[PDB]
Amino acid sequence: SNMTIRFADKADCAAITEIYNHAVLHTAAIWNDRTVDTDNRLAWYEARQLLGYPVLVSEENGVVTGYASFGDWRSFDGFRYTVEHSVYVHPAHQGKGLGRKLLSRLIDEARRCGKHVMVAGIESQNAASIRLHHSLGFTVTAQMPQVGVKFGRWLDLTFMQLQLDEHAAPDAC
Amino acid sequence: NAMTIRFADKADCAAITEIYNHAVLHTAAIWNDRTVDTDNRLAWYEARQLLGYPVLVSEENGVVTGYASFGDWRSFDGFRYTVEHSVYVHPAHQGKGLGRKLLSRLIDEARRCGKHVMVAGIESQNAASIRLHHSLGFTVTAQMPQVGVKFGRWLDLTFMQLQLDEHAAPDAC
Ligand SMILES: CC(=O)SCCNC(=O)CCNC(=O)[C@H](O)C(C)(C)COP(=O)(O)OP(=O)(O)OC[C@H]1O[C@@H](n2cnc3c(N)ncnc32)[C@H](O)[C@@H]1OP(=O)(O)O
Ligand SMILES: CC(=O)SCCNC(=O)CCNC(=O)[C@H](O)C(C)(C)COP(=O)(O)OP(=O)(O)OC[C@H]1O[C@@H](n2cnc3c(N)ncnc32)[C@H](O)[C@@H]1OP(=O)(O)O
Ligand SMILES: [Cl-]
Ligand SMILES: [Cl-]
Ligand SMILES: [Cl-]
Ligand SMILES: [Cl-]
Repeated sequence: SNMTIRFADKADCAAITEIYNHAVLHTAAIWNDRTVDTDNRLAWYEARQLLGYPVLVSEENGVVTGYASFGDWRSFDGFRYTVEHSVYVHPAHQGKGLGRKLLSRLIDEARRCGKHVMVAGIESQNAASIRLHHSLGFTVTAQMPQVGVKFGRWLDLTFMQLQLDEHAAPDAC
Repeated sequence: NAMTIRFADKADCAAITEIYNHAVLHTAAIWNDRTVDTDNRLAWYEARQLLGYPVLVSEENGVVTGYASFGDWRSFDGFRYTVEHSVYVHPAHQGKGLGRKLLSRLIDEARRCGKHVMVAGIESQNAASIRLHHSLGFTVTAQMPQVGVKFGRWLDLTFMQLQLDEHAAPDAC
């Protein structure tokens, strides 16, 4: 059968690491300059599993073409219904609808996990990501000039968010 | 003469601790429910000092009446010119201009640390903190609904920021 969106396995972690490292080296999407090893992303993957948070891959005849996941925006208790997510498509497979397929599914999984808000931290010149999010119902709630640096230049940050329900705020426990 | 702003001493950490915990128990300024001990804030103070970051206190005839500090907004490399600060005035010493004196002084230290931007994470009902920041030239750059929860209600987040220089590009690696 053919492309699939599925939950990642531990064995996907090397493909994930390669995509992650490419984004570190070649995009303004990750505001760090540290490439990592397979075990780093394995530990990341496992921490997500422990919280029951999805790590998703897109695949075509058995090869990983992209990934998506979310985690807590911040570790403090008051943020426990807000997640910050990310989507990375292998550079050779970008512009083919995989980002929308991954994010669409991630939204479903966020609703399943009981989350209230998804937060996208997008570098302001990333028109593809801003459009991707717009098309899945996200709205711009921040525009923060010169709060990042990479490649020797200031970066601007756009926050976009999607509120997943209109429920009342939960109790303490 | 009766009142000063100064750098904090290790001996101020007990006073800082109780102001911090009061804010934990009774405000939406800290989106958590964990109170801390003196050693905890001691370590926090000492960690700020390793990075060359200020802890400041306001005092009146010897009594600590308020404190302010900043740290890295995020730990990733790309944020190394951006700090996130906080200011807390003792519950018995508010509305007397201490907030502004502390913040104004903290601004000077942020510049001395060569920072480009200060980010304030303010819960949107905190009119006092909003006014204070506006009075020192911060501008609102985010309005993010329902990203927190405390006290049975959704919390909304206002980001305000102040750009500290006009450098065209980062100037310190
Ligand atoms: C919160 C987020 O994680 S921010 C960081 C996102 N990741 C990155 O920036 C890393 C590098 N980029 C990528 O991996 C991908 O290109 C992504 C995730 C941004 C998008 O994934 P793709 O598979 O390329 O996106 P997809 O093909 O589904 O297209 C998404 C939208 O972008 C639009 N688009 C594509 N290129 C551009 C462009 N250059 N300018 C404007 N819009 C564009 C498409 O028309 C499409 O619009 P639609 O959804 O309204 O039809
Ligand atoms: C990024 C920030 O750290 S966000 C978190 C800030 N800290 C907290 O919220 C913790 C609890 N609150 C506090 O500690 C204090 O109320 C602070 C730090 C917000 C303000 O400290 P104060 O010493 O009261 O501030 P100060 O006397 O300088 O007054 C600041 C402004 O708020 C106004 N103000 C004071 N109290 C109130 C109030 N209850 N409601 C509305 N406005 C108020 C003052 O008029 C002044 O405004 P102006 O310049 O327009 O006249
Ligand atoms: Cl929008
Ligand atoms: Cl609903
Ligand atoms: Cl109390
Ligand atoms: Cl209360």
